[PDB]
Amino acid sequence: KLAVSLQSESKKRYEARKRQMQNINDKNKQFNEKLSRES
RNA sequence: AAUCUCUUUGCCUUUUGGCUUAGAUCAAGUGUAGUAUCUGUUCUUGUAACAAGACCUCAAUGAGGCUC
Repeated sequence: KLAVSLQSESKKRYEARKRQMQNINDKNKQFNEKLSRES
């Protein structure tokens, strides 16, 4: 149950971060978003 | 196999990896210095008589059969 809990929580964290990711180039827009966070 | 999803924060989670004469130039009837080879013609009599792969045994498989 400990192993299953770690696996399932890892899956949940991983998929939540994927859903956040899904909302000129990928790196260039990530840099522009970082600059918008900076301001 | 026991919950799942959205917003707002926190984390940045594929989130700019040196230097110098901003390295230099927006460009030249080029000059200069090396390393090679050539290119091309062109090719080597007739007629008659007479004569003639299968199977078996031993065994690294070849020798023998008035054999076919």
